[PDB]
Amino acid sequence: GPPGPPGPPGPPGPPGPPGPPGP
Amino acid sequence: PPGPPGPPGPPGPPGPPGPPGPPG
Amino acid sequence: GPPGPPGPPGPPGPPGPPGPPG
Repeated sequence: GPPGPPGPPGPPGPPGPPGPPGP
Repeated sequence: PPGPPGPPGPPGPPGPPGPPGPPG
Repeated sequence: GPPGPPGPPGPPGPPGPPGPPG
């Protein structure tokens, strides 16, 4: 038997870093 | 007959920085 | 048959939170 299909995409990455201080 | 599907892939990367905060 | 390979990476996560007040 041949290999199965690839699994599905993994989960989304975490939130990004906080933005910078305001003006 | 094909084997079973592979596992889920790795997590994606972190998102981009948030926006600047408000002026002081 | 053997198992398939791992899937691709997930999408990037969302933008982080706003920075602090200036």
